[PDB]
Amino acid sequence: GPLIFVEKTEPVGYNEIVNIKMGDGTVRRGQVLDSSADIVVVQVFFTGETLKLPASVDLLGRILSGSGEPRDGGPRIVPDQLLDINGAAMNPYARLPPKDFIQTGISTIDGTNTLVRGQKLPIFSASGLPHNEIALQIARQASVPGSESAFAVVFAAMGITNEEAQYFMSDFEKTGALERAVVFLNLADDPAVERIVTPRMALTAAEYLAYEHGMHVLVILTDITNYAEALRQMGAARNEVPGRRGYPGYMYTDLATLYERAGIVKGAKGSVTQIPILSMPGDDITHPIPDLSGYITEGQIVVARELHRKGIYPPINVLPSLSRLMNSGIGAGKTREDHKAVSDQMYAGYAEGRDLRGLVAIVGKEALSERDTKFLEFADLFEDKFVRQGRNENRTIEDTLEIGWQILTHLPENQLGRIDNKYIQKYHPAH
Amino acid sequence: GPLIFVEKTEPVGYNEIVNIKMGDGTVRRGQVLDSSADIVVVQVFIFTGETLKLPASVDLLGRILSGSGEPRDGGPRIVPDQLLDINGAAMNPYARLPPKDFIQTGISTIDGTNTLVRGQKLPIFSASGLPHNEIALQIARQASVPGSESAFAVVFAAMGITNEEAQYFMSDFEKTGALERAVVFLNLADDPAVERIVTPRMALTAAEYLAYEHGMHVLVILTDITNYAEALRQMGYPGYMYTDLATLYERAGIVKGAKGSVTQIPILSMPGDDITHPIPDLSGYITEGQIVVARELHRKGIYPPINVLPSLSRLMNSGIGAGKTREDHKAVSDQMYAGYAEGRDLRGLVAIVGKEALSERDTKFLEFADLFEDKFVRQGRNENRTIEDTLEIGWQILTHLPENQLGRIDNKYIQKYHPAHRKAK
Repeated sequence: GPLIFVEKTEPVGYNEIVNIKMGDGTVRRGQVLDSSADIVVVQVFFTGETLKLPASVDLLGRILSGSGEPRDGGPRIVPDQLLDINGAAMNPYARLPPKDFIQTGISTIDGTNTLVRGQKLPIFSASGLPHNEIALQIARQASVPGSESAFAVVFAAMGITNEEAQYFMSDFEKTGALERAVVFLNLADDPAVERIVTPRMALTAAEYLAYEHGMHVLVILTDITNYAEALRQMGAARNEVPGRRGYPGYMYTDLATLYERAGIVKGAKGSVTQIPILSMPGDDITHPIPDLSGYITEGQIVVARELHRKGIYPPINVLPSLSRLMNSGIGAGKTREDHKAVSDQMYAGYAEGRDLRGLVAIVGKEALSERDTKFLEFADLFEDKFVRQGRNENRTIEDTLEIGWQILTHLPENQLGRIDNKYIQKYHPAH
Repeated sequence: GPLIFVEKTEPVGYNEIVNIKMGDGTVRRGQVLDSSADIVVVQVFIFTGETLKLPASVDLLGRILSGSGEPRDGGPRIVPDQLLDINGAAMNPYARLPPKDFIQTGISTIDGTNTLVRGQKLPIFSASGLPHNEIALQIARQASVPGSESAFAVVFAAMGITNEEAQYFMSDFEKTGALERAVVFLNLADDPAVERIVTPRMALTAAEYLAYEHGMHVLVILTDITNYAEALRQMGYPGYMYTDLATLYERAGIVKGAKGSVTQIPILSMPGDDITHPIPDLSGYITEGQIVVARELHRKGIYPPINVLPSLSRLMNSGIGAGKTREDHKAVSDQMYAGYAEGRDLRGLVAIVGKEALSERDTKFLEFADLFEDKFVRQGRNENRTIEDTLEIGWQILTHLPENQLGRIDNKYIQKYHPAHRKAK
């Protein structure tokens, strides 16, 4: 059945039968699938012990490898608890829906596609686009305004270059973001099995901090596509083809062992939220991977080459973007009462303005009506002032709504069909 | 600068500065970018040219034409009621009205959970080696507007296809009678690239004519926008592409008078090899949701392999309920969605703790996900399900869940429609 991860203490052969002492004290029998120098991947039905996260609140402030070993020149973590990493430890999750606001500081998320505590909200991108910049910005900026619970970030990078690792380390250290974060960095040339354990070490640390320490924890995982590229060559998957005889059953459910691990935790003081990065694979023909669409259930944030080529950062197109749980994190007592109306109106005006870019190409700028011209112009204002923000610019939701209201003044007040008159009088810059 | 298509009536040269006559007697100025023997491509910013025109008639219905509108079915050239500028500028048929009311595709994973509405643009988002063209043809055969006083038509446009694909599409339309209510435009890979980029314009112009001048609900199916983008590239992708795409996606909606409409289903298929075919940003087309074709379901032998969880229709609520589908539609959709999401997360949990470690309640949701895939998602290639059929399959599989776990369904609908409570009439 399940895949588990084991401390290596001697060479093992493929399909070798082993006995494993679990974190809970019980014993399983299983078969070896693959190994690195220090880790064995075992499929459960030599005696070893499971690979463990050294769990402590002092994980915060540390930069570690995919297997949890120091990368920051500091001493190894002193454990409060030693936890199995596959998801079986703690049974932390409540049967409660995600809710309440996480302020990322980025208007195209907070404003129009709000991230909620306990949600999984992927960044959907492609090669050459600045998804890692967005991920690092959220790591530096995120908070839970008004919460009685402490906030932490777990940032996990998979298959990255030495240059990228050095950059991420420097960024966490210089900004002071490191103080509230645990960072796991897996390099391209680190063992494939270490890459596979990376998101499990990260999620286990997040669950520990959320459940045992009552924290709201935000987990940023980049790039799930790179995780999958290592998966698809590990163990029983090696040179097997998806949808064909010989392809192992566990390959169909592996991604779900990652995306199941999010939500409000028992007690409802804490939560685990995921922002996985999914880069569109450009090599489906030569490197088939597990379907990534399972990770996309609660919405997505879409990174658009059009906006990148216009020189806009962050190049997020709000129109194909969605948060499914947005309504659970906004409004009076969370953000502000006018949030939903303003988001609705900006979305509608921007979609109209973008269609009108097509109409301009069809009939010519001077053939466009006065009213249409205002919506055309609104789409430019939306991109130039609302979408566009600095790499270092952390906007409160109040800042975001204020920019929204300012650009909305470009539209005729009588064209604001999605904003009730109560909000126009209370919030419109002209009133 | 944007592209405008001009009838070749006099010889032109590259970079030649020209005027183009618009439908109202005005002219726009541009520069010749490229040309085939019969079609000039002008970038808008002396020869005065005429716009390229569609020969428009109700007799378009039942015909198979090339990307340029020439016959491909051995029949006579179209005898026009009128000659319509295909660039979209001589006639603005669209009303300032939101899309509304139901289009039945006969496919449960569309009608049930992510309903298509009249005037919407709802892309099929897919990838190399997936059966998006099977899904496209099945919608072309099955689609309808139940109860509408307006007649229904289909416009099917294919771009950069093989001879083998072309013969298959033609044969399918002819054999099923699907052709009789359709205008079919087929552009082959080897046809001039200029005809490939004219193809969706010819298609959208025919749809606007039928919708507006004949009071019809028209469904336009376009396959594959990635091949369209490749033709722009052959003429990364050109910077003007994003605006150019907008000239296609702007052309949808309810028409003036509200007795007709143009609905689009474009196929957006991600390339299988970005070295030779880079991944285009076609996200401009995705503003009202998408239907996601997924590898997991395909690998498992399920057709149509549509994953409802990442799929969306943003306008679904405008096409469902009493007098459109049935009063319980939103409730059943919400519940199936929630139940399937939970069952799929529980497949993850099984792969963490083992199947026998799952609770009895969790096991019911796990089983529900299998029932959803096997009974609801899976349907025959030629199986045309009414919305009632789709909802009743929904109710049947929902009985597998504990009744007190149906949190998204109003008690009034449980009492009226749940198989354990419903009374025989």
